[PDB]
Amino acid sequence: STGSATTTPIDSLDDAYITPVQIGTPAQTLNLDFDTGSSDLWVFSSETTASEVDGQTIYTPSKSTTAKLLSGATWSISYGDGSSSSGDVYTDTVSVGGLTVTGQAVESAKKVSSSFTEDSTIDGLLGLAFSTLNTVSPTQQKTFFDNAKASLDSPVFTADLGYHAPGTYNFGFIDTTAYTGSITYTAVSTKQGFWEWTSTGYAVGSGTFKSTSIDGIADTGTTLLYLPATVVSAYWAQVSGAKSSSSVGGYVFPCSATLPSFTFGVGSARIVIPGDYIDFGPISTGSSSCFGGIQSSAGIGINIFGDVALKAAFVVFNGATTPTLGFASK
Repeated sequence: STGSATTTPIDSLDDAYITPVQIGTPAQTLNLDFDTGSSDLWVFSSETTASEVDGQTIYTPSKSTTAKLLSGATWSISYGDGSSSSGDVYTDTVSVGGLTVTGQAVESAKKVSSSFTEDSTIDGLLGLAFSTLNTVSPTQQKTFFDNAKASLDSPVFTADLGYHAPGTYNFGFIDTTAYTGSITYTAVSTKQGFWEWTSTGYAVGSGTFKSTSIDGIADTGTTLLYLPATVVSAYWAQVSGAKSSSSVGGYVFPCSATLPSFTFGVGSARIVIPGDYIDFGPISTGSSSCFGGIQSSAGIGINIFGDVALKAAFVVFNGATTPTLGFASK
């Protein structure tokens, strides 16, 4: 089997991407944030504290003939941006782009933090990191990908995120029309539960490539590119007037700037992030200070190849017995 679903930016900045997902019988379609940095499939629901729902579409298990309470199971998750959610668990039929999993754990939110409430466009998350990170207790649950894997034509999914445009998540096949040149594969460590890999270096604009190992995660659920302070300083030093602002919470730059590109290494291959991808616009409405899309990972404890990086590539998440990551230009 295979699946193919379009993913769409939630706003004009590509802050996140939503993908329609069918849950239950008859289908209830919710727009979920596919997150390769976490491993819970959770949804706004008929159980979510009413004051914490503001425009989201909810899953109502009582209206699904295939829903079953997973008795005694609870979940609770905290994300890198400090947001969180928690609740109980149903199993139900879940389909993505024509690919169906029966018995998928669907984590129903009883509580969500303010950032989730405030984002009316995101009805929940669909985790695509390794199932060892799943938070369901006392019986840990598998991700949608883990459950689908045996049925897939090939044990893979691909992320093809757009810049200010829709893109695609595919399951079970590699669309050879969706990228240019060849795919370069690189080793993954699953020790922390992430799609963790080592970039071979970077360049700023038309500058020379610096060969240096940068361990980080491929995380579709993080907006920006978070890299070591040395790398990030070297980038912003090439933008007149750019500075790190503690009051704003990172590097800012004059909105009048033309940003240089940023290149990262994948083995001997190179992925180029155009300068425009690094512009996250005014820090507040009407400001002439703009927020940068490359930020320091110092004090996160991990480097994160978030959407800024990933949307510059066609990315293969290879879930074979020895997992690997593939990157191609597009």
